[PDB]
Amino acid sequence: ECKGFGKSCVPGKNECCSGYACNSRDKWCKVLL
Repeated sequence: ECKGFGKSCVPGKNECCSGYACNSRDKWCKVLL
């Protein structure tokens, strides 16, 4: 139940799936590397 990639999410509590993190440019799931 998390965000994979290119999915609107909330940065701060890390709601994205393991490996992906929320960014502040598109406010969605984005891979770290």
